[PDB]
Amino acid sequence: KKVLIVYAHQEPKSFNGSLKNVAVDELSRQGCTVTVSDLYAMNFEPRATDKDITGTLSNPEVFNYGVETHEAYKQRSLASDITDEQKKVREADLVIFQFPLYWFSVPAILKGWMDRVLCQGFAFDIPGFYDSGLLQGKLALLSVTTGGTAEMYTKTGVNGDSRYFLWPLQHGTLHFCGFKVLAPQISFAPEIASEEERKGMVAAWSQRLQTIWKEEPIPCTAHWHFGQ
Amino acid sequence: KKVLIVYAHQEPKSFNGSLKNVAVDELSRQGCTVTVSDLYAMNFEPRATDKDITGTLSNPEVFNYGVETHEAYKQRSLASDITDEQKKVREADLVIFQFPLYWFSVPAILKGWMDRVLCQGFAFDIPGFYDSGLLQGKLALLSVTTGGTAEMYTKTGVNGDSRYFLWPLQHGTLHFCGFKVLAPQISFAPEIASEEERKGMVAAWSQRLQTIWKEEPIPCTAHWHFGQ
Ligand SMILES: Cc1cc2nc3c(=O)[nH]c(=O)nc-3n(C[C@H](O)[C@H](O)[C@H](O)COP(=O)(O)O)c2cc1C
Ligand SMILES: Cc1cc2nc3c(=O)[nH]c(=O)nc-3n(C[C@H](O)[C@H](O)[C@H](O)COP(=O)(O)O)c2cc1C
Ligand SMILES: [Zn+2]
Ligand SMILES: [Zn+2]
Repeated sequence: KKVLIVYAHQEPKSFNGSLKNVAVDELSRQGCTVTVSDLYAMNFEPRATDKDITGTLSNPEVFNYGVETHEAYKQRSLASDITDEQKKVREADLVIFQFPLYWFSVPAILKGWMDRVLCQGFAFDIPGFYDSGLLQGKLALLSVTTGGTAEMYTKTGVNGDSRYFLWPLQHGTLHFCGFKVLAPQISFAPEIASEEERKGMVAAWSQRLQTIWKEEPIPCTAHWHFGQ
Repeated sequence: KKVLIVYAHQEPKSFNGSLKNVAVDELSRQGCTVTVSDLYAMNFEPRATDKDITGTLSNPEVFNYGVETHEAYKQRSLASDITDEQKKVREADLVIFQFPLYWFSVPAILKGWMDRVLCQGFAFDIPGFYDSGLLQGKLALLSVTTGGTAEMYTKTGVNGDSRYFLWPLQHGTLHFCGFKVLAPQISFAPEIASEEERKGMVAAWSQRLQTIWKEEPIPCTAHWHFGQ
């Protein structure tokens, strides 16, 4: 089995850093092939620009990012930073995203990875999405850490249920590209927690990873995210 | 009245470009004070890094972006690009976000604006969020364009209701910072539409802007976004 960890945290000594490291330790112990894309260390480009296509454009007068990257993918003219990520995804059986929640979503550096790496022709097609998605047969998992407590992330809590913010990521992005979505790993408020509680959350993730290949994906539907 | 348009599109000749320009035209005609932050033209930095603080870090051994930027805001040691955006937001009565929908969310360049500009001490505090957010008294409006049709963005459609993807932006971000949220302007599938239909969508936005100051904000709640 091959795993890609797309990691988005500035500090190796952080709780995010610890979750990424135990995932590497545990999956490596199992004999999996492991690759980590440490976005901040890579100074990963988040902006979707005309620099993402090398050589000449399909329409140089009117720049359309979607059209240009779709054509560049088919013509093998995408920037090397994008194709390097695409090769990692193409080979992966499982893609784990490790990140702190920023504004109920991914940090911009990781949003940039999604915007630029998951181009038409590679991840999805127009038309050719959801179960017609080009990353079918692959698994994806969001391992998120929050500032807010589990209680704040409930239906009647100030932030609403944690499943509400998962919709654009799990459904709009991952499911759209054909991934089977494994249940998210949500590590609530580690900064507020004790050293023992943090060790507990890190151990819970390592223990979950021991049987990750036996898991069934979630039914990635509106009912799962919002229903009763 | 003072308006800030935070604009995220690479192409001035685009439909997004047209929506931004008619907003400038109409608001300027009304006599409003108008400022546009054209993120791609500014090469706006989306990454949340240690480069966003120029002074002595509160903890140089373990970098915590949230803590460091909160302190840097209070000390006036944030990078000038952040400070420049904060001044525009501080003076604005209304903040319009003009952008194409990328993965059920904002393009990464605009996610970066939210991550870096809306720091603790400026946009919110603990306590001092949601109805007590520091941007209370201000209005915010999302003017979004999509690839998907209105029909795809319905409860029984493949993408689910359009309100579902608005939650992290409207509630998790804007309402969290104390903004009152005006109803979104969603311009569905302009690329698929005819030249006449595109003119119609641009005119509908210009027409709506004529009476924008008379609008009441939406009740930015879980019920509004998801029903029941
Ligand atoms: C720019 C920014 C935005 C944040 N937005 C949220 C948010 O929407 N919800 C939340 O619960 N925490 C939010 N947080 C807090 C982080 O999620 C939290 O600090 C992190 O998950 C802790 O993990 P770490 O100790 O490894 O950094 C935000 C933090 C920053 C810096
Ligand atoms: C990286 C990327 C991601 C996109 N994700 C979505 C999406 O989640 N939903 C959608 O309906 N359209 C999506 N689109 C299509 C754009 O929203 C659409 O092309 C744009 O709104 C059209 O406006 P414009 O002609 O001014 O660029 C995406 C486009 C790109 C380039
Ligand atoms: Zn789904
Ligand atoms: Zn709200």
